[PDB]
Amino acid sequence: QEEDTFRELRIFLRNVTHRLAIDKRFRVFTKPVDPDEVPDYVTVIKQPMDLSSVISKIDLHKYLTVKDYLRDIDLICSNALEYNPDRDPGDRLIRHRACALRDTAYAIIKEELDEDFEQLCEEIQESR
Ligand SMILES: Cn1c(=O)ccc2ccccc21
Repeated sequence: QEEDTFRELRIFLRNVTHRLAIDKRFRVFTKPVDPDEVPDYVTVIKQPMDLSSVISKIDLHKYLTVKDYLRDIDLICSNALEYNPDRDPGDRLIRHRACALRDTAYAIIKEELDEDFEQLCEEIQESR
């Protein structure tokens, strides 16, 4: 029954993630940064994160709340802002997309997540 709650949370998180993942603006965030393509990445960004990995984490029951989930979404975003801070187009584009990923994710959750559902998730997690 609490099990039911987390399963529902997972169903909700997979759907939101799929909707972000098929958005063409967010293509760059769908897969881990390839270390051959970007050799120093794994040096600078201590905690890589991507939408692929977010899917795996959902399935590994790593998110017990929407808060936990959005921490990883924000981490996708802050990684991009930190790794790509320059004034050039390539960096400004990724940053702009990073911010849109973040805001879209929040906006979907704000319209579609019941807050009492979140609150329940939080209270079950707090009791374990
Ligand atoms: C997320 N990201 C970056 O933040 C920087 C370079 C890059 C290259 C290929 C794929 C993803 C990339």
